[PDB]
Amino acid sequence: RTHGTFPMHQLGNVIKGIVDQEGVATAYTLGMMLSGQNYQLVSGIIRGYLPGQAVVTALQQRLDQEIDDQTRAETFIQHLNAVYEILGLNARGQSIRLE
Amino acid sequence: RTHGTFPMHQLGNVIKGIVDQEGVATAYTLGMMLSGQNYQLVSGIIRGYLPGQAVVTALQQRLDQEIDDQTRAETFIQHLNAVYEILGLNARGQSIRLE
Repeated sequence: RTHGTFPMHQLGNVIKGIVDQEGVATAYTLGMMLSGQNYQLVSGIIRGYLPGQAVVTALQQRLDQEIDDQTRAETFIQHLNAVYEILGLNARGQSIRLE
Repeated sequence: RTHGTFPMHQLGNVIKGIVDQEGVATAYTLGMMLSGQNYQLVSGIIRGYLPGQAVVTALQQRLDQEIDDQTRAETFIQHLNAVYEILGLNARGQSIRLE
């Protein structure tokens, strides 16, 4: 299951378009509102579109902490922004610092 | 012009899917981030997907006040939420009151 109302791809149309335009956390967010609270889908989709291994690591780190099963989702993007805090990304999934 | 990065319809795929799922102001918002700050496009697209004539009226009302040309866009969804304040809608483009 990927979509019912929003004309998503076979997985996450919203996600790609947004990762480039607004960044992963928005692509993530919109994947959440459009596809539903299907954390599995968004995390699977954006994980490949995540800035680098660090952003997914940080996000996974948040998931490792796992507040709950659904609460992962509830705070999934909050955790992605937390990611931005961890590694130094901005809202656009871009790095504001140089490594 | 409707889209370049995000696989939008011939006008606003994001917009329909979202109006049902998250509401016009989000559909509006996402149309703004994905399609660009093309207020013309989002206003034209969502106008048909706006809850009722009242929500579009209120939004148009905001546009009537027009802070600037681009600033309409800048605050377009803020104005849509303002719409929600005008007529009694919630964030989902739904009416929280009965007429």
